[PDB]
Amino acid sequence: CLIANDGKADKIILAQDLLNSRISNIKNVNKSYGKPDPEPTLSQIEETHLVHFNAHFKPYVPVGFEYNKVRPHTGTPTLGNKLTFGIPQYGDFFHDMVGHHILGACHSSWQDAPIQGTSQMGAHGQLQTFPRNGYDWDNQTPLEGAVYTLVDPFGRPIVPGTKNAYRNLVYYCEYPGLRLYENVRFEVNGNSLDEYSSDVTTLVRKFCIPGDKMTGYKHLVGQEVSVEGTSGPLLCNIHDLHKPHQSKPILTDENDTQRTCSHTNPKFLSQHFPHFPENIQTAGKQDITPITDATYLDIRRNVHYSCNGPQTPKYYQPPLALWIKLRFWFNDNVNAIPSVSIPFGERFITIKLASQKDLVNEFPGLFVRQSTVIAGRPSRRNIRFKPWFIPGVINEISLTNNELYINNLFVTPEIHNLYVKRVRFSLIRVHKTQVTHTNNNHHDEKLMSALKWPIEYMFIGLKPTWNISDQNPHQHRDWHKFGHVVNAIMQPTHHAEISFQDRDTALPDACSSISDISPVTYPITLPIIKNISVTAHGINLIDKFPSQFCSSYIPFHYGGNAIKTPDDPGAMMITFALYPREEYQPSGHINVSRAREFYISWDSDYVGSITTADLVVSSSAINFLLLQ
Amino acid sequence: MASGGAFCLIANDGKADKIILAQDLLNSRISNIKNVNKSYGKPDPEPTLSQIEETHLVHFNAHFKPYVPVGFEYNKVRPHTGTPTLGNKLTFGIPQYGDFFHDMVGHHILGACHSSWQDAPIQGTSQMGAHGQLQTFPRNGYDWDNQTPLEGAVYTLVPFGRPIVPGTKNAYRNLVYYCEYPGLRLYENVRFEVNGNSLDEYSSDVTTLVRKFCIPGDKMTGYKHLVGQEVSVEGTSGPLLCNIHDLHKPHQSKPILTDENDTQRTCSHTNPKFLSQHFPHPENIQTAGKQDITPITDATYLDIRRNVHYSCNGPQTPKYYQPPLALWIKLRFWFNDNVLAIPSVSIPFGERFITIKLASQKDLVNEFPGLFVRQSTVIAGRPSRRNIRFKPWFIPGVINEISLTNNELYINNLFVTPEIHNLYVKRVRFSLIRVHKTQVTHTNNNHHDEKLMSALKWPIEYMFIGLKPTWNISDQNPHQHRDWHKFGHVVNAIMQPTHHAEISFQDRDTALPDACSSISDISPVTYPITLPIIKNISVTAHGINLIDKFPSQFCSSYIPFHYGGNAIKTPDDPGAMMITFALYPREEYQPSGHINVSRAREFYISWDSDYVGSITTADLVVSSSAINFLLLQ
Amino acid sequence: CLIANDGKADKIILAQDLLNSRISNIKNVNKSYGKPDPEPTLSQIEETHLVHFNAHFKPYVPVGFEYNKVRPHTGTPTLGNKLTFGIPQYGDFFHDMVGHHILGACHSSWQDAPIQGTSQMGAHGQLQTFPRNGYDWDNQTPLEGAVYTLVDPFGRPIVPGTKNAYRNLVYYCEYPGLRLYENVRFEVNGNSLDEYSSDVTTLVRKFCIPGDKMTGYKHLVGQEVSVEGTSGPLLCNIHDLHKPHQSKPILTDENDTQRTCSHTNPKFLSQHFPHFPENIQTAGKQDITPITDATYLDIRRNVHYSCNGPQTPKYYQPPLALWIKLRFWFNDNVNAIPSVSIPFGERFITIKLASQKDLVNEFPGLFVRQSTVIAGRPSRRNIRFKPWFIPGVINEISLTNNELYINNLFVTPEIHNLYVKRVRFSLIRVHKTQVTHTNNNHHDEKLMSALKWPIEYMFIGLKPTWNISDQNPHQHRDWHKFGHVVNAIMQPTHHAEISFQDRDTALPDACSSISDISPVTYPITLPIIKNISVTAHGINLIDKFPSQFCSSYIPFHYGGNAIKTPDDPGAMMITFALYPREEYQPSGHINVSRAREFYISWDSDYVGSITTADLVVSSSAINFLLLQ
Repeated sequence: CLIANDGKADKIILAQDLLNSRISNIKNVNKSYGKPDPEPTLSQIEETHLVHFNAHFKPYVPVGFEYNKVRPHTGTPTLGNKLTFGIPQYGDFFHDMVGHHILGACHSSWQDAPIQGTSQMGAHGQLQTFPRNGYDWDNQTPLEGAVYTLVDPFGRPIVPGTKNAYRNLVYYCEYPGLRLYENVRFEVNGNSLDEYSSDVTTLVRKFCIPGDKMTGYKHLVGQEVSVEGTSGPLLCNIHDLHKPHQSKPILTDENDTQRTCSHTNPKFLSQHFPHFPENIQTAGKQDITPITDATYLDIRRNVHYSCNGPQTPKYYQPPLALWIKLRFWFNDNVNAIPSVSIPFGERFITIKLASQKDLVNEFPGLFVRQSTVIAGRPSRRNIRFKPWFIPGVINEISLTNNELYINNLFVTPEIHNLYVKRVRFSLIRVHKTQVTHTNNNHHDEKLMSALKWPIEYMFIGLKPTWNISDQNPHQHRDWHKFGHVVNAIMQPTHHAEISFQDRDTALPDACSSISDISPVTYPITLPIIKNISVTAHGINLIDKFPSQFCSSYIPFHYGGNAIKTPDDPGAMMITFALYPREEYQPSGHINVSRAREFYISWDSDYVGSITTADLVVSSSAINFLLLQ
Repeated sequence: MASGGAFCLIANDGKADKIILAQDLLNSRISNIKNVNKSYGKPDPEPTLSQIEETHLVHFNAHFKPYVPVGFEYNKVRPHTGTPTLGNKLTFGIPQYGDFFHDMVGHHILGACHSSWQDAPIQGTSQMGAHGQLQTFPRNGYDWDNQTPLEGAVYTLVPFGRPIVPGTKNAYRNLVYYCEYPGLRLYENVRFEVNGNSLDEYSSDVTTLVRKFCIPGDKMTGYKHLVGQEVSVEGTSGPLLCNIHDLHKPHQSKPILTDENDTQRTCSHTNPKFLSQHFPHPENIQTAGKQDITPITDATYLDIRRNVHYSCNGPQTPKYYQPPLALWIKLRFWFNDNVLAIPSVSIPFGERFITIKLASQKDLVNEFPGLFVRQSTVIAGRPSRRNIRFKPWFIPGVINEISLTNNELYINNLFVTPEIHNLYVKRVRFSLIRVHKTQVTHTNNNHHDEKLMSALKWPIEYMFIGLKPTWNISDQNPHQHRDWHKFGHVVNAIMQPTHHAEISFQDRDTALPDACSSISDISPVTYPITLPIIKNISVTAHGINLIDKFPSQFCSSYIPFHYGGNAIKTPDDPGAMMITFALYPREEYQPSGHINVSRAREFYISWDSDYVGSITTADLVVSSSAINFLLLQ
Repeated sequence: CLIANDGKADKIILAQDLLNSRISNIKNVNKSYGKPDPEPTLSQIEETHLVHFNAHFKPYVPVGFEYNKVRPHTGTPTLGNKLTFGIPQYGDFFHDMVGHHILGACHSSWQDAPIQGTSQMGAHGQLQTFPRNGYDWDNQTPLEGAVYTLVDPFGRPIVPGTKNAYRNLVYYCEYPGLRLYENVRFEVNGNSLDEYSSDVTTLVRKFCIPGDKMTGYKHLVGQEVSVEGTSGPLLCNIHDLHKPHQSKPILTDENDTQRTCSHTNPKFLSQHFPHFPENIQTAGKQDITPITDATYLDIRRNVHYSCNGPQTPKYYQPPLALWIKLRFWFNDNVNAIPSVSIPFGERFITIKLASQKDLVNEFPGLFVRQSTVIAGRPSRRNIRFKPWFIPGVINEISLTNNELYINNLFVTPEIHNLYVKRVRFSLIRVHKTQVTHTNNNHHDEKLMSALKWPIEYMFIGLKPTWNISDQNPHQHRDWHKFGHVVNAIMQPTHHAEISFQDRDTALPDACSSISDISPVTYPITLPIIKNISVTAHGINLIDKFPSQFCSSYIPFHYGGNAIKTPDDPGAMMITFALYPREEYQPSGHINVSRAREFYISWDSDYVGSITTADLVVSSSAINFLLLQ
């Protein structure tokens, strides 16, 4: 084949001359001096080259393992720190450790009804009321004419007038997995080593986990999943564009399916199967170039995505299985924690869980009626619902099962004596965090501390405290976001304009009808920070860059594949290295022990006094320790 | 003019940077090397990057390697004139054209399908029978289901639009559609063998339990188009206006609601931000060449939105005719892997065969409802006047058994120069390869049962579990050729997006119009839901419990997540499982741990459940990945 | 654990005997040498093994950097080549370089109204007007009866009859990021080195970037992102299939919600929570052992996707930020472009920006009302809209601000002095390209030129010039496609079927209503080429293969995990190296300088003289370059 194509161009890259010279010389040497067995193996010839159809052997070192199990340590449920696990020396080494919890089923206490035509308000910072049987708009402003008739949430179970019962739907919070573990701390002999919070694990969910292993993390921490959908076949006309003044006499309305000069219609003959939208008998072959006919009424199918899980409001939430993973330096690449130079005892884990108040919301189950106003003859019907969410009390369900599977690594009894008496160092990566508060809506500043080890990574964000304020209706739905989230409700209306009058062919201002079901929300997130600057002792280490440079490009290019991009453009990222966790060998670091001073400045358009903002910052401080 | 520049953060070290930098060692070495190469008469007193790379890893310097010349050319091997679709329709030979082998691809063309002309149910009462169940539209408006006193209804039969049919006197055709993912269903058995020595072999279960655990989240559409599966295209919508609704603060503004007018005076959220980022100036009135700063508390007013609609097309939609598909198939071996494989320098002429046992027709193609038995157009008095509810009505019977047309076996090679082709023609060498195992088994004992594993003799370093209920494979089920590759009890969740047309021509009596209404429908809509079956896994060998009992979601979603090495996706359907006795699960070529089943001839798999029984059993499939090597000659 | 299961088959792969022999020999050596460490360390054992619970170190050389900034070179606005940047001598090396451009907001030219039911035609390749106030269909045919009014797109703000004003919506082009830079060029001291065009940037977006960073790319190059949506809860009637005739209810309208067969109820009643579809009391347990039925009214929540961004049609587009990356051999893996031995200055870029007439379209701003006919009582009303407009969006928005963020690589002044007097060659990659025109609808061929350097890469795509044709109404929205696209319109109507007659229970042919809002499109692509053939001087390199081979298998299997697959089946790809741009080492190449002749043939079904086609070809050549 084309393998004899070389010369002055690819000579240096190929080295065919030196290769053949080496082969001939080694063949002569082996035939004359050595054993009478020419044509050596792929070891001597592969000394000044690189062959492809070959491999490199390496006697594998022995190792085994078995997934262990550890129970809690007599921990009260969710109220306090519901766990303090141990490290029982079952195996020999340590590795990843996963938590396990089963949240109890939640219910809803029986609620009352709006006894009279006007009941007192109060369920949030605001509330609603349905006044005087539709005669008024909202407690005043007498409208033209309207009426009220109470409905119920899950469909149309019409509730009797102002005296009945109605429960309240209960739904969990989005991403409830990494909300329970509000704080973690792993200490040996009392010396705390690493830790994080509910913010660091939120600043890693967007970055570390690649898009390949997505459904795993989406089903492991009790997050709702988007199940596929389908439908039946629905006919749709197909319309192409040919040319101007070529086949455009006029657009057809009810007849004359002709006057269409094609665009090489054999191209649209075997691709869309245009001869089979009709019930009449069709041959088992093609139908070529009919009179002004290229493609007619292809078959199209629609898709209706849906979901089902904890985020769907139901009268009874079944007990989910919210797995939680511990991300440390031991729960990383095994290329860790020998667990043999540590004596028996003084090895604990502290997990300060959260409360039940910020995990179980409610949903309105009343749906105060809509003012079916008849504005004279035109616009006869009209329905616009408004929730009537007088509160309930949820329940006191708590977790019952708690486990921590801690796999180990076994070692043969021969290797088990050389590393137990000696001491060995190793470079590990840990977490640091120092969150603060901010103000000064103008071009403010701040300062960073609690960072003393050499740093080769970073993270910046800006979480408004308004998102964590318990009085917000979307506190337990959009808390992990990183921006001022606004809702844009819509209305998938169902227009029905029918006129029974056989005469009066003018506009139908006599008989019309509108309707609706429920509002539809969309989480719209916006960025907050507009500029970023990192200075240290006068010299500006990183010039003023916009948001979309530290939020989109730096995560895009750096890290290769092991770093995705945040779906929200608010999360920042700063890197002082070339291999941000994609590799193990260090790729530089801006030291902090020698540079005490440090700064982070930024402009804003949302900080101030009414809507404050508490930024968060993490890091991966390279630091090496000694075992014994 | 040889001073320092901006003096960036590079002269910053200390107590924790010495070990990582070793600037003292670097300076000592570079100075000694400079003195050495200047003491021996060199015109370049500075050493290149060769002398400093002894114990340092520099980034701005590559490393060359003379690339040994190789090439390839996609050959083409027609079949062995085997039988059509019914029997094993292929046993491909091997031409000694090149010198090596690599990944191989199948190819197949499926003929066109049609429908057999039927007759309309001329009489208002017909005999049933098209599946395990059937129905009839009775008496043209007298009965609900073949007998019931019903007040009012009309049953006029009427697929692809509104094809109205004269009263019970016409014909019709049956819509035809293929099965989802036919590429993993056609090839039912593959067995590579030389000189009659069968080496590799698997079944139609490895082709399913690798599709979810080999391809990453990037080649999704690539595979979907390779195996001729339906694809999802994007769409747009007409520009429509949508309202906006922001929450400002508590008690900062107490405007409850106004029906028609007076929408203003609401607590603000630092307006300048919400104005610029939204540009609230949807209006026809004059819009100047700049942005307007908050006319009246205009934080967010009338944001613009556009919807998105998905759509589909291909072999997975019911049509009266199907163009010839092209179902490319791969051959998952150890040769269709990293480029070594199949030296083919000591293999004689011939004596290299493949075998591909195809499937039949009755397990791929089905029919589809075309009649759409008339809806119960009931008139329930004044309230809920109109009401529509369609229903299918089959009339099966068709063959159209067009089989696999021209089908090749595109296969590459690795040509070598005639010089190298003599140094490895006489030598013999081994290489650790991977060969798949499979031992299916039927099961019973609904309670916490167990089993015994067999058909496993090689040292094993990988594992698969699964549980596919036989109801999915039972051809008498009306949902077999749509959700057959699932690994859990599938259930359909029909719904109906009705039309609420509540018109009231009554000019007075503004109260509840309980006299006129309208309900409608179009067609059914399904939702395949997957629910796992296995609740625990406990693999044991020689009595000692090697792996304790673990929930399904630990062996389904987590164990491919923490492991895998960015090369193992996670299954959508949680029914699949996975166990690993190594550290590099197929991501690396070097083995990373394996337990031996040759010396330990005992092996057990125990699992509790609540779905097995007698009315619907379940057959579990188990794959593997052996680690065994071969020799040349 | 079970790790002592040795034998005779795993000898070659474990070498436990040789491991024990080596460790015993080194132990006896250490004991006879008189050392206080009788056990050997991890140093002498790794000669013929590979430990897994251990890592390797590498003393790293220090290196810093800082993202600099360069301004334009007083070039023209978007009309001409709006930039020719330079290089500042602030750093010591080169690396990835991102541009930055913003586009000022636009406006709309106020137009008049169609004063009468007949006016002048001509507003695009095709045009039309609203006819005869409803008497006719195109002012040339009697019709039953209708009436024509006007409406604005954003809703239905009924326009006064044939007397008002209106604007025209302004919407940007799809993927404006890879459309500005029509031609790039990099040259040092006049000598040109590499270049590309918009075709190469559109043939590298579908292949190079993995599927993970798609979210980042969509925000980088300014494309609307499909933000997730939610909806309200609604019940669905679940209905499973048990067995053939095991229990045979035919059908029922409203009753008989039982009597189906069993499917091991404890399993099918514990995963759907049958205790929360009803208002009646729900105990603190399940509802096990009910009358035989699989499930009872599961809860479902739909998901509505929604899009927003510069691609949506509005009246005023805020200033976007079209970030653009530059793909070279310098903006790639730095494991480049020293520019230390290069003199100061004398190195520029060139960016021939595109035009403004092909980046902004218009949208119809006055929809002619539909044929509101009255065809008797049944199917009386009917609405189907049609567009109507008048261009004039020639407004002069242009790119005001421009920068070029170039990072560097600072070196310690100790390494900076060893290679400042030396020259080094290194294998690099460029982007050759040669576009051409074609004809001969039948099984034609062509010739390839401007390719002489050794090639280890390829791309082929047949793009019909009907798309980029100026008069195409969909040109600046669907231009990045590689196939003849056809629009498949639909109509999600809303029906109304009411019988006003309280008696006469016959079919509701007394009142029937139709409606519509706006058409909906779904761009579908189709491949043109059916076979490929690459020959050179008689021999055949690649046999005739279907389009689905060089487009969906070769990129699939090759490239590893760094090459996505094209969603559009039009683009193809040929490889001549075993590693298609996955690694850095060369892995195959056919020199095309020794063999000057070259041919690329292909069948077709769309070429001709009505809609011609032009094939695009890129590559990645290899040719090392020297500094001094």
